[PDB]
Amino acid sequence: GSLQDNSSYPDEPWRITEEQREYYVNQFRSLQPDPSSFISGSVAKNFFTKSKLSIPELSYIWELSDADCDGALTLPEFCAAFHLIVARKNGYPLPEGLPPTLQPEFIVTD
Ligand SMILES: [Ca+2]
Repeated sequence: GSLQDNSSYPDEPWRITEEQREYYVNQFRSLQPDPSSFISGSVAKNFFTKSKLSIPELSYIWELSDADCDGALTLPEFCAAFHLIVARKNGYPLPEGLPPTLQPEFIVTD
């Protein structure tokens, strides 16, 4: 009788309407003086550490953020970067992140 589920609202395309993009730019802006422009790579990876709680696990968070070894990410690029950081403080399981995806650490399945 407890734990119900009369609500339907999946998530993927990050669909929205100035409801999340506003808070997404207010952060990337705290460091980026320009309205949009692009933030550096070592600069964003410096504060990005604020969710995984201890254990520096930003190695996979950034590996997915950057996509051209440019060590930089325009504002549009940061829009997805933070989307991955919230997944930790949100409690969302890890769907993907690396090319592989089966048992790179559990060979013996028995
Ligand atoms: Ca990039």
